[PDB]
Amino acid sequence: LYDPFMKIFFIPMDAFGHVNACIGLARMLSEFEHQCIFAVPKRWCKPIEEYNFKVEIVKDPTVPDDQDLQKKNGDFVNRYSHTLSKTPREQFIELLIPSINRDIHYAKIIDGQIPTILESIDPDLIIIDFYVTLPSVVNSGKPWIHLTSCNPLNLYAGPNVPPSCFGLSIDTDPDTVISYKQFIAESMKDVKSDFDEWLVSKGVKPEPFAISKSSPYLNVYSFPSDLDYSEFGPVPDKCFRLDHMVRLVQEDPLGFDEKFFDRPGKKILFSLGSMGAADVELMKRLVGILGKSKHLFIVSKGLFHDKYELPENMIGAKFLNQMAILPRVDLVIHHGGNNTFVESLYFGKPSIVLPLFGDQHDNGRRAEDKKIGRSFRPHHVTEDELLMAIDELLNDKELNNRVLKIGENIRNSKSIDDFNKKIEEIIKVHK
Ligand SMILES: O=c1ccn([C@@H]2O[C@H](COP(=O)(O)OP(=O)(O)O)[C@@H](O)[C@H]2O)c(=O)[nH]1
Ligand SMILES: OC[C@H]1O[C@@H](O)[C@H](O)[C@@H](O)[C@@H]1O
Ligand SMILES: OC[C@H]1O[C@@H](O)[C@H](O)[C@@H](O)[C@@H]1O
Repeated sequence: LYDPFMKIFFIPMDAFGHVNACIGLARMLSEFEHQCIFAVPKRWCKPIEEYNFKVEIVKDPTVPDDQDLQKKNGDFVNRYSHTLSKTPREQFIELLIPSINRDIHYAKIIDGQIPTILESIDPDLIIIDFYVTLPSVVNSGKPWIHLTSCNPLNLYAGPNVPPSCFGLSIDTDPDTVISYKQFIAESMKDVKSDFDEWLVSKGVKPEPFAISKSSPYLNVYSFPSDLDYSEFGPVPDKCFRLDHMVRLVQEDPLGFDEKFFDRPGKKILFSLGSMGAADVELMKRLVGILGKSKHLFIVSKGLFHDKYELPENMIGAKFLNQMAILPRVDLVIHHGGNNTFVESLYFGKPSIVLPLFGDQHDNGRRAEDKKIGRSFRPHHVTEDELLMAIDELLNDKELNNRVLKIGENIRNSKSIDDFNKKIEEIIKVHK
Protein backbone atom coordinates (compact mmCIF):
# COMPACT_ATOMS: atom_id res chain seq x y z
CA LEU A 1 0.00 0.00 0.00
CA TYR A 2 2.87 2.39 0.87
CA ASP A 3 5.30 0.81 -1.66
CA PRO A 4 7.34 -8.25 -12.72
CA PHE A 5 5.45 -10.79 -10.49
CA MET A 6 2.48 -12.81 -11.86
CA LYS A 7 -0.38 -14.90 -10.37
CA ILE A 8 -0.15 -18.50 -11.80
CA PHE A 9 -3.11 -20.89 -11.57
CA PHE A 10 -2.11 -24.61 -11.63
CA ILE A 11 -4.67 -27.30 -12.51
CA PRO A 12 -3.20 -30.82 -12.06
CA MET A 13 -4.98 -34.17 -12.49
CA ASP A 14 -5.56 -35.45 -8.90
CA ALA A 15 -2.55 -37.85 -8.79
CA PHE A 16 1.08 -37.69 -7.55
CA GLY A 17 2.67 -37.83 -11.04
CA HIS A 18 0.81 -34.61 -12.07
CA VAL A 19 0.72 -32.87 -8.64
CA ASN A 20 4.49 -33.41 -8.01
CA ALA A 21 5.50 -32.05 -11.47
CA CYS A 22 3.27 -28.95 -10.83
CA ILE A 23 4.77 -28.44 -7.31
CA GLY A 24 8.23 -28.69 -8.90
CA LEU A 25 7.45 -26.03 -11.52
CA ALA A 26 5.65 -23.83 -8.87
CA ARG A 27 8.76 -23.99 -6.53
CA MET A 28 10.99 -22.91 -9.46
CA LEU A 29 8.58 -20.07 -10.52
CA SER A 30 8.09 -18.91 -6.85
CA GLU A 31 11.87 -18.19 -6.72
CA PHE A 32 11.02 -15.43 -9.28
CA GLU A 33 8.38 -14.13 -6.72
CA HIS A 34 5.35 -15.40 -8.80
CA GLN A 35 2.28 -16.39 -6.68
CA CYS A 36 1.19 -19.98 -7.54
CA ILE A 37 -2.40 -21.12 -6.73
CA PHE A 38 -3.55 -24.78 -7.02
CA ALA A 39 -7.06 -26.01 -7.95
CA VAL A 40 -7.30 -29.46 -6.33
CA PRO A 41 -9.77 -31.63 -4.37
CA LYS A 42 -10.12 -31.30 -0.59
CA ARG A 43 -7.85 -34.32 0.27
CA TRP A 44 -4.97 -32.52 -1.58
CA CYS A 45 -5.50 -29.02 -0.01
CA LYS A 46 -3.42 -29.34 3.23
CA PRO A 47 -0.66 -31.47 1.56
CA ILE A 48 -0.15 -28.70 -1.13
CA GLU A 49 -0.53 -25.97 1.59
CA GLU A 50 2.56 -27.57 3.33
CA TYR A 51 4.62 -26.23 0.32
CA ASN A 52 3.31 -22.62 0.92
CA PHE A 53 1.12 -22.51 -2.21
CA LYS A 54 -2.45 -21.17 -1.97
CA VAL A 55 -5.18 -23.80 -2.66
CA GLU A 56 -8.64 -23.25 -4.26
CA ILE A 57 -10.71 -26.41 -3.46
CA VAL A 58 -12.61 -28.04 -6.34
CA LYS A 59 -15.51 -30.39 -5.39
CA ASP A 60 -15.36 -34.03 -6.46
CA PRO A 61 -18.26 -35.75 -4.67
CA THR A 62 -17.04 -39.12 -6.14
CA VAL A 63 -14.00 -39.05 -3.73
CA PRO A 64 -14.26 -38.46 0.06
CA ASP A 65 -12.79 -35.18 1.46
CA ASP A 66 -10.41 -37.15 3.76
CA GLN A 67 -9.51 -40.17 1.56
CA ASP A 68 -5.87 -41.39 1.75
CA LEU A 69 -3.98 -39.88 -1.26
CA GLN A 70 -2.90 -43.37 -2.51
CA LYS A 71 -6.35 -45.08 -2.21
CA LYS A 72 -7.91 -43.84 -5.48
CA ASN A 73 -5.12 -45.04 -7.83
CA GLY A 74 -4.18 -47.98 -5.48
CA ASP A 75 -7.76 -49.41 -5.62
CA PHE A 76 -7.79 -48.89 -9.38
CA VAL A 77 -4.48 -50.77 -9.85
CA ASN A 78 -5.68 -53.59 -7.52
CA ARG A 79 -9.01 -53.77 -9.50
CA TYR A 80 -7.04 -54.09 -12.83
CA SER A 81 -3.98 -56.05 -11.48
CA HIS A 82 -4.46 -58.92 -14.02
CA THR A 83 -3.76 -56.42 -16.92
CA LEU A 84 -0.29 -55.31 -15.65
CA SER A 85 1.56 -58.41 -17.12
CA LYS A 86 -0.26 -58.29 -20.53
CA THR A 87 1.22 -57.00 -23.87
CA PRO A 88 1.04 -53.19 -24.43
CA ARG A 89 -1.86 -53.69 -26.99
CA GLU A 90 -3.97 -55.77 -24.53
CA GLN A 91 -3.15 -53.10 -21.87
CA PHE A 92 -4.30 -50.20 -24.11
CA ILE A 93 -7.88 -51.68 -24.24
CA GLU A 94 -8.08 -53.49 -20.81
CA LEU A 95 -6.33 -50.79 -18.70
CA LEU A 96 -5.50 -47.46 -20.43
CA ILE A 97 -9.12 -46.91 -21.70
CA PRO A 98 -10.65 -47.75 -18.27
CA SER A 99 -7.98 -45.37 -16.80
CA ILE A 100 -8.70 -42.44 -19.23
CA ASN A 101 -12.47 -42.92 -18.48
CA ARG A 102 -11.58 -41.80 -14.90
CA ASP A 103 -9.50 -38.82 -16.19
CA ILE A 104 -12.58 -37.78 -18.32
CA HIS A 105 -14.99 -38.14 -15.35
CA TYR A 106 -12.70 -35.87 -13.21
CA ALA A 107 -12.32 -33.31 -16.07
CA LYS A 108 -16.14 -33.00 -16.41
CA ILE A 109 -16.57 -32.75 -12.59
CA ILE A 110 -14.04 -29.89 -12.16
CA ASP A 111 -14.53 -28.13 -15.54
CA GLY A 112 -17.84 -26.44 -14.50
CA GLN A 113 -16.17 -25.08 -11.27
CA ILE A 114 -13.06 -23.49 -12.92
CA PRO A 115 -14.81 -20.40 -14.52
CA THR A 116 -16.04 -19.15 -11.06
CA ILE A 117 -12.55 -19.60 -9.56
CA LEU A 118 -10.91 -17.84 -12.57
CA GLU A 119 -13.34 -14.87 -12.17
CA SER A 120 -12.56 -14.66 -8.38
CA ILE A 121 -8.66 -15.22 -8.50
CA ASP A 122 -8.14 -13.46 -11.90
CA PRO A 123 -4.76 -15.19 -12.55
CA ASP A 124 -2.35 -13.86 -15.28
CA LEU A 125 -1.46 -17.45 -16.42
CA ILE A 126 -3.04 -20.92 -16.29
CA ILE A 127 -0.88 -24.06 -16.24
CA ILE A 128 -2.71 -27.42 -16.66
CA ASP A 129 -1.22 -30.92 -16.20
CA PHE A 130 -4.03 -33.06 -17.70
CA TYR A 131 -4.35 -35.97 -20.21
CA VAL A 132 -7.70 -34.59 -21.61
CA THR A 133 -8.90 -31.12 -22.79
CA LEU A 134 -10.52 -28.67 -20.26
CA PRO A 135 -13.07 -26.38 -21.97
CA SER A 136 -13.02 -23.95 -18.99
CA VAL A 137 -9.29 -23.35 -19.74
CA VAL A 138 -9.72 -23.26 -23.58
CA ASN A 139 -12.59 -20.69 -23.24
CA SER A 140 -11.02 -18.64 -20.35
CA GLY A 141 -9.56 -15.95 -22.65
CA LYS A 142 -6.41 -16.22 -20.48
CA PRO A 143 -3.04 -17.48 -21.71
CA TRP A 144 -2.57 -21.12 -20.66
CA ILE A 145 0.29 -23.63 -20.83
CA HIS A 146 -0.11 -27.37 -21.12
CA LEU A 147 2.34 -29.18 -18.81
CA THR A 148 3.56 -32.67 -19.93
CA SER A 149 4.73 -34.57 -16.80
CA CYS A 150 4.88 -37.98 -18.64
CA ASN A 151 7.51 -39.18 -21.15
CA PRO A 152 7.34 -36.59 -24.03
CA LEU A 153 7.12 -39.05 -27.01
CA ASN A 154 3.46 -37.96 -27.61
CA LEU A 155 4.67 -34.33 -28.27
CA TYR A 156 6.68 -35.54 -31.29
CA ALA A 157 3.45 -37.03 -32.77
CA GLY A 158 3.76 -36.60 -36.57
CA PRO A 159 4.33 -38.48 -39.84
CA ASN A 160 6.45 -41.62 -39.24
CA VAL A 161 6.83 -41.12 -35.43
CA PRO A 162 5.76 -44.02 -33.19
CA PRO A 163 2.79 -43.34 -30.91
CA SER A 164 3.46 -43.41 -27.15
CA CYS A 165 2.42 -46.15 -24.62
CA PHE A 166 3.79 -49.23 -26.48
CA GLY A 167 7.57 -49.09 -25.86
CA LEU A 168 8.02 -48.87 -29.66
CA SER A 169 11.49 -48.68 -31.24
CA ILE A 170 12.55 -45.16 -32.37
CA ASP A 171 13.35 -47.08 -35.66
CA THR A 172 9.68 -48.25 -36.13
CA ASP A 173 8.90 -48.19 -39.95
CA PRO A 174 5.96 -46.10 -41.29
CA ASP A 175 3.79 -49.30 -41.84
CA THR A 176 4.07 -50.24 -38.13
CA VAL A 177 3.45 -46.58 -37.04
CA ILE A 178 0.16 -46.52 -39.04
CA SER A 179 -0.84 -49.98 -37.73
CA TYR A 180 -0.50 -48.66 -34.10
CA LYS A 181 -2.29 -45.35 -34.96
CA GLN A 182 -5.18 -47.37 -36.49
CA PHE A 183 -5.26 -49.69 -33.43
CA ILE A 184 -5.40 -46.60 -31.09
CA ALA A 185 -8.18 -44.85 -33.16
CA GLU A 186 -10.44 -47.94 -33.44
CA SER A 187 -9.84 -48.80 -29.71
CA MET A 188 -10.68 -45.15 -28.66
CA LYS A 189 -13.62 -44.55 -31.15
CA ASP A 190 -16.52 -44.80 -28.53
CA VAL A 191 -14.65 -42.92 -25.72
CA LYS A 192 -13.52 -40.20 -28.13
CA SER A 193 -17.02 -39.86 -29.63
CA ASP A 194 -18.60 -39.30 -26.16
CA PHE A 195 -15.77 -36.91 -25.13
CA ASP A 196 -16.02 -34.92 -28.43
CA GLU A 197 -19.81 -34.52 -27.85
CA TRP A 198 -18.93 -32.96 -24.42
CA LEU A 199 -16.34 -30.56 -26.03
CA VAL A 200 -18.98 -29.52 -28.66
CA SER A 201 -21.54 -28.92 -25.81
CA LYS A 202 -19.04 -26.33 -24.38
CA GLY A 203 -18.14 -24.65 -27.74
CA VAL A 204 -14.70 -26.37 -28.16
CA LYS A 205 -13.59 -27.87 -31.51
CA PRO A 206 -12.51 -31.54 -31.00
CA GLU A 207 -9.06 -32.84 -32.14
CA PRO A 208 -9.11 -35.30 -35.12
CA PHE A 209 -7.16 -38.04 -33.20
CA ALA A 210 -6.11 -36.70 -29.72
CA ILE A 211 -8.39 -35.96 -26.72
CA SER A 212 -5.82 -33.45 -25.23
CA LYS A 213 -5.61 -30.08 -27.07
CA SER A 214 -2.11 -28.53 -27.29
CA SER A 215 -1.86 -24.99 -25.88
CA PRO A 216 -1.67 -22.45 -28.79
CA TYR A 217 0.60 -20.46 -26.40
CA LEU A 218 3.25 -22.87 -25.03
CA ASN A 219 3.60 -26.54 -24.05
CA VAL A 220 6.19 -27.28 -21.35
CA TYR A 221 7.64 -30.80 -20.68
CA SER A 222 10.06 -32.40 -18.20
CA PHE A 223 12.81 -34.45 -19.90
CA PRO A 224 16.64 -34.25 -19.84
CA SER A 225 18.23 -32.69 -23.01
CA ASP A 226 20.61 -35.69 -23.00
CA LEU A 227 17.49 -38.07 -23.22
CA ASP A 228 15.22 -35.99 -25.50
CA TYR A 229 14.03 -37.42 -28.88
CA SER A 230 16.46 -35.49 -31.14
CA GLU A 231 16.11 -38.54 -33.48
CA PHE A 232 12.67 -36.92 -34.47
CA GLY A 233 14.20 -33.39 -34.89
CA PRO A 234 14.33 -30.32 -32.64
CA VAL A 235 12.10 -29.46 -29.66
CA PRO A 236 8.59 -29.47 -31.24
CA ASP A 237 6.75 -26.25 -32.36
CA LYS A 238 5.25 -24.26 -29.35
CA CYS A 239 6.96 -26.72 -26.97
CA PHE A 240 9.54 -25.80 -24.31
CA ARG A 241 11.92 -28.39 -22.68
CA LEU A 242 12.76 -28.19 -18.94
CA ASP A 243 15.46 -30.81 -18.06
CA HIS A 244 13.42 -31.56 -14.87
CA MET A 245 10.59 -30.38 -12.57
CA VAL A 246 12.10 -31.89 -9.37
CA ARG A 247 10.40 -30.21 -6.38
CA LEU A 248 13.48 -30.83 -4.11
CA VAL A 249 11.16 -29.82 -1.21
CA GLN A 250 9.41 -32.84 0.43
CA GLU A 251 8.07 -32.31 3.98
CA ASP A 252 6.83 -35.93 4.42
CA PRO A 253 8.39 -38.22 7.12
CA LEU A 254 11.36 -40.40 5.89
CA GLY A 255 9.11 -43.47 6.34
CA PHE A 256 11.62 -45.44 8.47
CA ASP A 257 14.50 -45.05 10.99
CA GLU A 258 17.49 -43.19 9.40
CA LYS A 259 19.74 -45.72 11.24
CA PHE A 260 19.26 -48.11 8.25
CA PHE A 261 21.73 -45.86 6.35
CA ASP A 262 24.38 -46.76 9.00
CA ARG A 263 24.09 -50.45 7.92
CA PRO A 264 27.11 -51.20 5.67
CA GLY A 265 26.43 -52.15 2.02
CA LYS A 266 25.28 -50.71 -1.33
CA LYS A 267 21.83 -49.07 -0.95
CA ILE A 268 18.97 -49.50 -3.47
CA LEU A 269 15.68 -47.60 -3.60
CA PHE A 270 12.94 -49.97 -4.87
CA SER A 271 9.84 -47.88 -5.75
CA LEU A 272 7.12 -48.71 -8.36
CA GLY A 273 5.79 -45.14 -7.93
CA SER A 274 2.69 -43.99 -6.04
CA MET A 275 0.40 -46.84 -7.28
CA GLY A 276 2.51 -49.71 -8.73
CA ALA A 277 3.05 -51.46 -5.34
CA ALA A 278 -0.76 -51.95 -5.22
CA ASP A 279 -0.03 -55.18 -7.23
CA VAL A 280 0.71 -57.12 -3.96
CA GLU A 281 1.50 -60.39 -5.79
CA LEU A 282 4.11 -58.67 -8.01
CA MET A 283 5.69 -56.94 -4.93
CA LYS A 284 5.87 -60.34 -3.07
CA ARG A 285 7.53 -61.85 -6.18
CA LEU A 286 10.09 -59.02 -6.60
CA VAL A 287 10.84 -58.86 -2.79
CA GLY A 288 11.48 -62.68 -2.80
CA ILE A 289 14.08 -62.21 -5.63
CA LEU A 290 15.72 -59.10 -4.06
CA GLY A 291 15.88 -60.94 -0.65
CA LYS A 292 18.58 -63.12 -2.34
CA SER A 293 20.68 -60.00 -3.21
CA LYS A 294 23.61 -59.09 -0.89
CA HIS A 295 22.63 -55.38 -1.10
CA LEU A 296 20.30 -53.28 1.11
CA PHE A 297 16.85 -52.18 -0.19
CA ILE A 298 14.55 -49.34 0.83
CA VAL A 299 11.04 -50.20 -0.35
CA SER A 300 8.06 -47.96 -1.29
CA LYS A 301 5.55 -50.61 -0.14
CA GLY A 302 2.30 -48.73 -1.10
CA LEU A 303 -1.40 -48.97 -0.15
CA PHE A 304 -1.36 -52.74 0.75
CA HIS A 305 1.97 -52.58 2.73
CA ASP A 306 0.22 -54.36 5.68
CA LYS A 307 -0.37 -57.52 3.54
CA TYR A 308 3.34 -58.49 2.99
CA GLU A 309 6.74 -58.59 4.80
CA LEU A 310 10.24 -57.48 3.66
CA PRO A 311 13.26 -59.72 4.34
CA GLU A 312 16.08 -58.56 6.70
CA ASN A 313 18.21 -56.87 3.99
CA MET A 314 15.30 -54.39 3.48
CA ILE A 315 13.33 -51.61 5.13
CA GLY A 316 10.19 -49.85 3.96
CA ALA A 317 6.88 -48.04 4.53
CA LYS A 318 3.60 -47.26 2.73
CA PHE A 319 5.06 -43.98 1.36
CA LEU A 320 8.63 -42.58 1.56
CA ASN A 321 10.46 -39.19 1.52
CA GLN A 322 11.93 -39.93 -1.94
CA MET A 323 13.69 -36.47 -2.13
CA ALA A 324 15.48 -37.45 1.16
CA ILE A 325 16.37 -41.01 -0.03
CA LEU A 326 17.57 -40.57 -3.62
CA PRO A 327 20.88 -38.83 -2.81
CA ARG A 328 21.78 -41.55 -0.27
CA VAL A 329 21.33 -44.67 -2.50
CA ASP A 330 23.57 -46.16 -5.26
CA LEU A 331 20.84 -47.46 -7.62
CA VAL A 332 17.07 -47.11 -8.16
CA ILE A 333 14.66 -49.92 -9.19
CA HIS A 334 11.49 -48.19 -10.45
CA HIS A 335 8.56 -48.61 -12.89
CA GLY A 336 9.67 -45.96 -15.43
CA GLY A 337 7.24 -43.33 -14.01
CA ASN A 338 8.53 -40.05 -15.62
CA ASN A 339 8.90 -38.24 -12.21
CA THR A 340 10.80 -41.16 -10.60
CA PHE A 341 12.90 -41.70 -13.76
CA VAL A 342 13.99 -38.06 -13.97
CA GLU A 343 14.39 -37.70 -10.13
CA SER A 344 16.82 -40.70 -10.27
CA LEU A 345 18.92 -39.00 -13.00
CA TYR A 346 18.78 -35.55 -11.26
CA PHE A 347 20.66 -37.28 -8.39
CA GLY A 348 23.00 -39.11 -10.87
CA LYS A 349 21.74 -42.66 -10.14
CA PRO A 350 21.52 -45.53 -12.68
CA SER A 351 18.18 -47.38 -12.83
CA ILE A 352 16.54 -50.80 -13.26
CA VAL A 353 13.24 -50.01 -15.08
CA LEU A 354 10.28 -52.42 -14.63
CA PRO A 355 7.44 -50.72 -16.65
CA LEU A 356 3.85 -51.49 -15.62
CA PHE A 357 1.80 -49.53 -18.26
CA GLY A 358 1.47 -46.53 -20.58
CA ASP A 359 4.45 -44.05 -20.93
CA GLN A 360 6.48 -46.25 -18.51
CA HIS A 361 7.14 -48.60 -21.48
CA ASP A 362 8.63 -45.64 -23.38
CA ASN A 363 10.98 -44.83 -20.43
CA GLY A 364 11.86 -48.61 -20.33
CA ARG A 365 12.91 -48.29 -23.99
CA ARG A 366 14.73 -44.98 -23.39
CA ALA A 367 16.84 -46.35 -20.40
CA GLU A 368 18.15 -49.16 -22.72
CA ASP A 369 18.56 -46.88 -25.82
CA LYS A 370 20.61 -44.21 -23.94
CA LYS A 371 22.65 -46.76 -21.87
CA ILE A 372 21.61 -45.34 -18.44
CA GLY A 373 19.97 -48.49 -17.07
CA ARG A 374 18.48 -51.90 -17.81
CA SER A 375 14.76 -52.61 -18.48
CA PHE A 376 12.67 -55.76 -17.95
CA ARG A 377 8.99 -56.70 -17.58
CA PRO A 378 8.46 -57.10 -13.74
CA HIS A 379 6.07 -60.11 -13.93
CA HIS A 380 8.41 -62.18 -16.19
CA VAL A 381 11.98 -60.98 -15.23
CA THR A 382 13.92 -64.07 -13.96
CA GLU A 383 15.84 -64.14 -10.62
CA ASP A 384 19.16 -64.28 -12.51
CA GLU A 385 18.43 -61.40 -14.96
CA LEU A 386 17.34 -59.05 -12.12
CA LEU A 387 20.12 -59.90 -9.55
CA MET A 388 22.87 -59.93 -12.23
CA ALA A 389 21.65 -56.63 -13.70
CA ILE A 390 21.84 -55.04 -10.19
CA ASP A 391 25.57 -56.12 -9.84
CA GLU A 392 26.32 -55.20 -13.50
CA LEU A 393 25.02 -51.58 -13.04
CA LEU A 394 26.57 -51.07 -9.56
CA ASN A 395 30.03 -52.10 -10.96
CA ASP A 396 29.84 -50.38 -14.45
CA LYS A 397 32.17 -47.33 -14.05
CA GLU A 398 31.47 -46.12 -17.62
CA LEU A 399 27.67 -46.19 -17.19
CA ASN A 400 27.91 -44.57 -13.67
CA ASN A 401 30.12 -41.75 -15.12
CA ARG A 402 27.52 -41.35 -17.95
CA VAL A 403 24.60 -40.93 -15.47
CA LEU A 404 26.70 -38.62 -13.16
CA LYS A 405 27.36 -36.29 -16.12
CA ILE A 406 23.63 -36.40 -17.08
CA GLY A 407 22.81 -35.56 -13.40
CA GLU A 408 25.19 -32.50 -13.51
CA ASN A 409 23.71 -31.32 -16.87
CA ILE A 410 20.14 -31.69 -15.39
CA ARG A 411 20.92 -29.92 -12.07
CA ASN A 412 22.95 -27.11 -13.70
CA SER A 413 20.41 -26.37 -16.56
CA LYS A 414 19.32 -22.67 -16.58
CA SER A 415 16.28 -23.38 -18.92
CA ILE A 416 13.76 -22.19 -16.20
CA ASP A 417 15.30 -18.68 -16.77
CA ASP A 418 14.35 -18.80 -20.54
CA PHE A 419 10.97 -20.28 -19.59
CA ASN A 420 10.34 -17.33 -17.23
CA LYS A 421 11.21 -14.81 -20.06
CA LYS A 422 8.78 -16.62 -22.46
CA ILE A 423 5.79 -16.60 -20.08
CA GLU A 424 6.42 -12.84 -19.36
CA GLU A 425 6.33 -12.06 -23.17
CA ILE A 426 3.06 -14.07 -23.43
CA ILE A 427 1.33 -12.37 -20.41
CA LYS A 428 2.32 -8.86 -21.64
CA VAL A 429 0.18 -9.22 -24.86
CA HIS A 430 -2.61 -11.53 -23.48
CA LYS A 431 -4.79 -10.55 -20.42
O1 LIG B 1 7.36 -43.52 -1.78
C1 LIG B 1 7.18 -42.63 -2.63
C2 LIG B 1 6.57 -42.94 -3.85
C3 LIG B 1 6.38 -41.94 -4.78
N1 LIG B 1 6.80 -40.70 -4.50
C4 LIG B 1 6.62 -39.61 -5.46
O2 LIG B 1 5.40 -39.77 -6.18
C5 LIG B 1 5.59 -39.41 -7.55
C6 LIG B 1 5.18 -40.57 -8.43
O3 LIG B 1 5.06 -40.13 -9.78
P1 LIG B 1 5.72 -40.95 -10.99
O4 LIG B 1 5.45 -40.21 -12.27
O5 LIG B 1 7.15 -41.24 -10.62
O6 LIG B 1 4.96 -42.37 -11.00
P2 LIG B 1 3.36 -42.54 -10.91
O7 LIG B 1 3.09 -42.74 -9.44
O8 LIG B 1 2.80 -41.27 -11.49
O9 LIG B 1 3.10 -43.78 -11.71
C7 LIG B 1 7.07 -39.10 -7.74
O10 LIG B 1 7.25 -37.69 -7.85
C8 LIG B 1 7.73 -39.61 -6.48
O11 LIG B 1 8.78 -38.73 -6.06
C9 LIG B 1 7.41 -40.42 -3.27
O12 LIG B 1 7.79 -39.26 -3.00
N2 LIG B 1 7.58 -41.39 -2.37
O1 LIG C 1 -0.13 -40.87 -13.02
C1 LIG C 1 0.09 -40.37 -14.34
C2 LIG C 1 1.46 -40.79 -14.86
O2 LIG C 1 2.50 -40.01 -14.28
C3 LIG C 1 3.65 -40.14 -15.11
O3 LIG C 1 4.64 -39.19 -14.69
C4 LIG C 1 4.21 -41.54 -15.03
O4 LIG C 1 5.12 -41.70 -16.11
C5 LIG C 1 3.13 -42.61 -15.14
O5 LIG C 1 3.64 -43.73 -14.42
C6 LIG C 1 1.80 -42.23 -14.52
O6 LIG C 1 0.77 -43.09 -15.01
O1 LIG D 1 0.89 -40.47 -23.79
C1 LIG D 1 0.06 -39.57 -23.05
C2 LIG D 1 -0.61 -40.33 -21.91
O2 LIG D 1 -1.71 -41.09 -22.40
C3 LIG D 1 -2.43 -41.70 -21.32
O3 LIG D 1 -3.58 -42.36 -21.84
C4 LIG D 1 -1.53 -42.71 -20.62
O4 LIG D 1 -2.23 -43.29 -19.52
C5 LIG D 1 -0.26 -42.04 -20.12
O5 LIG D 1 0.64 -43.02 -19.61
C6 LIG D 1 0.39 -41.27 -21.26
O6 LIG D 1 1.49 -40.51 -20.76
